[PDB]
Amino acid sequence: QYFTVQENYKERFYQIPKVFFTSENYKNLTNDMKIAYAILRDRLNLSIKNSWVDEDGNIYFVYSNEKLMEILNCKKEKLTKIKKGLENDGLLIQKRRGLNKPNILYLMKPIVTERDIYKIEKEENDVEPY
Amino acid sequence: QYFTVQENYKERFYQIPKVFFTSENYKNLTNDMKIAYAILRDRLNLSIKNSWVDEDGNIYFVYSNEKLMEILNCKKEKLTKIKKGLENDGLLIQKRRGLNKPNILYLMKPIVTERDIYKIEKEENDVEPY
Amino acid sequence: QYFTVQENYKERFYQIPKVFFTSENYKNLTNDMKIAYAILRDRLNLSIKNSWVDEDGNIYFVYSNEKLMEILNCKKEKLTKIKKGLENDGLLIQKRRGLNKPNILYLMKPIVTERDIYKIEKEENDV
Amino acid sequence: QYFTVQENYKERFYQIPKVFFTSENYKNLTNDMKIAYAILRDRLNLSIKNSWVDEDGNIYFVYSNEKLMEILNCKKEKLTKIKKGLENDGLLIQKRPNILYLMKPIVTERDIYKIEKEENDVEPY
DNA sequence: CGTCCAGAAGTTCGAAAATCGAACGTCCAGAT
DNA sequence: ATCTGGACGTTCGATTTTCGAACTTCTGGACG
Repeated sequence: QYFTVQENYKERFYQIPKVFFTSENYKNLTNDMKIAYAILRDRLNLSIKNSWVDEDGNIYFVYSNEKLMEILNCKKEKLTKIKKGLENDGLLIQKRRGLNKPNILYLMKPIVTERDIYKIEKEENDVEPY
Repeated sequence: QYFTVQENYKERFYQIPKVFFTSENYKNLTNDMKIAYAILRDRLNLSIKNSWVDEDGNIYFVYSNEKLMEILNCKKEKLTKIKKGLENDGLLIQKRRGLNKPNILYLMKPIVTERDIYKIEKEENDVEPY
Repeated sequence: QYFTVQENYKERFYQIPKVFFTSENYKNLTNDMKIAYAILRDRLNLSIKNSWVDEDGNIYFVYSNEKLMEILNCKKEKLTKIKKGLENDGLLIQKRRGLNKPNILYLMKPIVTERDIYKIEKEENDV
Repeated sequence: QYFTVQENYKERFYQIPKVFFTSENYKNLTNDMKIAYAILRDRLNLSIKNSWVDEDGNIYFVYSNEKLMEILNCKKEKLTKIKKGLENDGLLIQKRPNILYLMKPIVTERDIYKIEKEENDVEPY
């Protein structure tokens, strides 16, 4: 049948790494942060559009905390709790710059352990016989 | 340039439609509902390996609130709130299997509107000015 | 490890529906025809930007025989051979526009039968 | 608006990486090789199932020319040629039962530029 | 017209935790 | 090294809402 745009945007999502649900490492990470990490993972594209790619070829965020409270839509302490909880797992790294130069942010890929794969094995092969 | 199996399961996500954060008809959903929708909306594949398909070829769930209390990782009261929220916003519809049988559930696709394909687009094309 | 702009574009490909290799219908399709559909498909998310959206949601192309031979990287003799291949399977429809206006192109989603489904499900399991 | 099995199995495809059409390193590949590559890529999900995973985490292939011929749906000759074209472009290797390793494509600084300038390729009004 | 019963929904209240304001602590250049 | 600007973050209770456990209410439809 036809390719409808009405349906096109039904097929656009916010990726959330399954491993955020199997590794005790990412356990301590709440849902408000999980969603956040997804919205950032989405902006990953947008930044390439702004040519935010260092010499070694890495996609970063020159976003001011103001913008983030609009991207992730929340308050001051909220944003913080997220970045701290995130930064305490290897999901996000940041380096200050002082003055008026907005903070540099580097989102990262999570780590998969062989224990994780076994777990996600069930979250997909959990057929009938329990 | 190998295909690391670590990379593979690191590329597995719980897709959450972006129109969820745009349409006011979906603003109701909580960050624990949106994610719940995802987990189940991904379980559709399991539903097929089980033959949970009817005549019109529609794919449904036959999960007891017990299983649902695991898949979403919560308790009745929470699981209830989740279900009633999804259902209230016409995102999931169950058929009240009486007797002693569990509950048959029909997950849904979202309804993307005009101000949705617009609001979502404005972000994907947020190329900083040059 | 960071997100590398290299890996991102390394993971941008063209999609060819698995049904093309299972449905006895789509057995007439040539490899060039399959790939053709694959690329044209990707030009969809791009045809949204050109606002070539139908008032029903349908998405069409306004690509001249030149921009096509350009996209599909081929001659004018090979192009039509493809169009009339993806035409005889309902994968691609055509409607004119007159003299000098490049005819419209609506791309059709493939068709699947119960015989297709089984074939696919089998092809995703082995000993 | 339900979730139908038609739509579900209608949206499962093979993946042929764009860089194959842009980069010069890979320009030397007949379409019969591109698609063949795509199928092998889609074979990975099974490789894991077969437990064909290497200690370093790499996914390999333990197929015979006999079996491979069935997968790609090609003859003895077409195989060696498709397997030689993919091998010379660093997208496949072997350890001459017959063992094979699939490789990801190499992207160059201009590749990004070309791909980027093609998927963002719109036209002014 | 009831006799069945397990799984689903919907109550009551203490315990747990997210939200927020607003002041305090901190960091980073670069000019002193 | 030492001020210092503006932007990042932090510690802290009190107001507000969420969450949990065991109990209770309710929902089917063939069969006596």
